[PDB]
Formats: sequence, C-alpha cells, structure tokens
Amino acid sequence: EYTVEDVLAVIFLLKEPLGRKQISERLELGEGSVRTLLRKLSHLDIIRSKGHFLTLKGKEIRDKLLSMFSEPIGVSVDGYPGIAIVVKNPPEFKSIELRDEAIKFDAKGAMILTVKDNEIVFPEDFRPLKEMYPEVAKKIVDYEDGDAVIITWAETPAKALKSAIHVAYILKKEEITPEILEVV
Repeated sequence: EYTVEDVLAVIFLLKEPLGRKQISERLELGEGSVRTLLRKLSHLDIIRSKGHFLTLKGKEIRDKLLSMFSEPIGVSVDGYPGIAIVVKNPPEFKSIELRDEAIKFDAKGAMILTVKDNEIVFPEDFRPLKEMYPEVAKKIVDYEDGDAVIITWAETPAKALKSAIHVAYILKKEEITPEILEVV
C-alpha cells in the first residue's frame, strides 16, 4: 500500500512539521496508505506527532539522504509541474533507460543530465540544459562536476516528485540506509 519511494518522499517532505492530510495531498496517496506509513514511521521512532516531525533518528536519516541528493526543487517543464534532484557522485547510467523508468512511475517526461565544467549538460553531446530550459536550469542548485541531475515532469507535482525519487532510488539503491528499507 506504500513504496520505498513513498518513504523517501515523506522524509524529504518533513523538513518542516506536517499534518497527515497535507502529506496525503502532496504524495497523492490513499488515507489508509498514509496512515499506515506514518504509523510505521512512528513505531520505528523516525517521526513523532504533535503535525508530524522527524525525531533525532529521522533527522540523522534525512541528513544522510541530503549527503547523496540535493533538496528536491519544484520546476516547470513545457507548462507541466516538475521536480529536479541532484544525485551526488552517481554511478554511470543510461539516461534513456532512466527516463523510461520515470515514465513507468507516471512521469510525462524526464531528463537525466550530468555536470561538466560546472554546467548542467546533456550526456551525449554535453550541450547545456539552459539553452533549452533557462528557467529550470536557474532554479537548480547544490551540484558539482560529475553529479547527475534528474528532472521529471508530470500532470501533478506528486507524480513528478514520486517519479524523480524513483530515478534517484535506482541510481543510489545500494547506498540507501537499511533504516529506510526497514519501513517497507
């Protein structure tokens, strides 16, 4: 009823204390699913209530996530809501494969870029992103040479968020803490 991507999303979202209905809207998850997810997080001492906030364990987990990812940021691509996530020291990847996985997770589209000479570039020809999407590129921060930059877009912000996290998870699967995997 919930996925590792939902667990990761909640931890990203809880940078600020949030109520259960706000979480439901931003994840686009059922009430039963959100309730169960938040209860598991509570049992595991990852969150506490009275909105929900991260415990010391939950904060250590989030800090660890932010060591391998940037804060997800809202963008707009061709008029659709999108999300950009920087993946720090990524393995090598095939952008087209990751795009296809993002669309399977309900993205309308995706770009997976790299960073060269401190600019976000397309991986084949190394042309800058900002030539095609200047407003998107300008919003993306917290990257360095060699990092990957996931950009998804979708019909809703929740679908953009979920699909971007799915791509992030593929790239960093082996590095995701067992404490997070324990939630599923």
